[PDB]
Amino acid sequence: MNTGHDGALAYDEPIYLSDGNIINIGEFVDKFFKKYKNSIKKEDNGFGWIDIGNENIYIKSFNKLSLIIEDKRILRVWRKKYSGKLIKITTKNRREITLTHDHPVYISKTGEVLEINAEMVKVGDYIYIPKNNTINLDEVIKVETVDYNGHIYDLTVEDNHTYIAGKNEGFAVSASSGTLHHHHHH
Repeated sequence: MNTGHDGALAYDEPIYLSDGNIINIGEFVDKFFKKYKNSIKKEDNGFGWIDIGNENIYIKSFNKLSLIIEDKRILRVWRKKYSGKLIKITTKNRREITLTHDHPVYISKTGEVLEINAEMVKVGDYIYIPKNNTINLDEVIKVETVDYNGHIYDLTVEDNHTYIAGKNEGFAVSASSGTLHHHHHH
């Protein structure tokens, strides 16, 4: 069990459906929490998740296995409350996102995809981003934060452990389920 890890996104990060709905992650989740009120499970750690694999809805995902853009369907979602400073890593293409400092994201190591914390991804690291069908690099330019005090939200995209989320068109980053890739089923 690490100190860092275990992320989430701000309420007003887009999530880019396979249909392009450009909806707030927090509204997306909360719709389910407001219909499936009965289905609001809490964790022992007092979190709050719901399965939405029953909506079957498709998100624009990507597959790490070839850095390809495909669909998937989400299986569960999460919500927590947060107040603090979130990292606002911009890139030249006016991308940006609103996430934790210990948030797993990807960078170039000179041609290799490597996996690091967002707080290390400054104006001297190349933060991996999606393109059309493909993956590209863009330069981190502006390095600052926001103050945020609302709620935060996360997923269960267990399927390839990768999703799109963020602002503009978004970032191809890690997804998970329980913890640093455990999967305890059968």
